[PDB]
Amino acid sequence: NNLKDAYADYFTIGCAVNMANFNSSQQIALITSNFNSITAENDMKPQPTQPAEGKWNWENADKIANFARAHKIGLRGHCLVWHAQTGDWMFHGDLVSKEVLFERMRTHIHTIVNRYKDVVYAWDVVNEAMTDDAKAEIPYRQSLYYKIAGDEFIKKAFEYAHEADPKALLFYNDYNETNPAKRDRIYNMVKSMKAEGIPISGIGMQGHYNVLSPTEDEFRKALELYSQVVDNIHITELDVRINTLTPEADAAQVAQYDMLFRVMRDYKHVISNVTFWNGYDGDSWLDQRNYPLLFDENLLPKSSFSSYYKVL
Repeated sequence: NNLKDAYADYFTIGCAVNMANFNSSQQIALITSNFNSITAENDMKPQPTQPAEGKWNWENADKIANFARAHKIGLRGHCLVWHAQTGDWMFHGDLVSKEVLFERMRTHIHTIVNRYKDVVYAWDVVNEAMTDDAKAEIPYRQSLYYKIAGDEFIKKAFEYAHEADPKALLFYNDYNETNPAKRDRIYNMVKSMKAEGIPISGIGMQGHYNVLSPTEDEFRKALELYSQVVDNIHITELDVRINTLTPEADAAQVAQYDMLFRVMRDYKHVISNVTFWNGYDGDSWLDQRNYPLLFDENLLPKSSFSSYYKVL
């Protein structure tokens, strides 16, 4: 009886998976025991699935989706539109017009959402569109997407995704979600886009936190703020690194996870999903120096697993 059962009344619990996860038996036993949602770590992003116009690459995404269908695990669809891990061919060599970008965008969104809408219950439609912080000047990350189409590519992405599966939750997804300047900008854009009618179902807080990172004041400020503009929130790539093996680090980590999950339970009426960004300390994208997750290098539960699991 893992995380998913302890949190049944509160929200789903997910992890991001890759081909090595969906490989070995002990790892699969860890994820089936503990998670009722899954996100594809890499194999559903734009460059991996459409490395060239019309050259779709479905193999790894199919295996993950088949895992989610067969094993009755919900699947978060990670990443329709992103300045990163996207083919440079999407934009250009000379820069394409708005119209051409939008035709490229609509074709990519509608092709992949229709392949997976049977399992996918939520999508990160737009990823990381706002700038890191510095009312006046532009709030938007100055990617090629923004350069070509301004604000408008964010609007289009949600409308194409909603067009391709109207029953899916569509998330705006971002990191540094607790930083106040960036927090305020994520709030405004989502408020203004929902006001123009664009179908932004919910906000994705990435949760790439650390052992002192977000103070629970900041965490709570972000959650309440975001809560007044969307009916759904997902904590979408949660890890808390111990940096910036010892018994002291473990205590600091146990303490952050206790607070982090304390506030999240307090906002269980907005939070539908809490997903961690890899599987175990040994396959964390940060590499083993940061020890970010609740399972250790040998898949064993950490001190923070038991602290988050035993509440009330």
